[PDB]
Amino acid sequence: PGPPGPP
Amino acid sequence: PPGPPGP
Amino acid sequence: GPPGPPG
Repeated sequence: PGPPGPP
Repeated sequence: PPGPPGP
Repeated sequence: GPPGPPG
């Protein structure tokens, strides 16, 4: 999986 | 796959 | 994978 999105 | 929704 | 969506 990719990284989380930003806030 | 895409990363998760951000904070 | 790509970054997730913005939170």
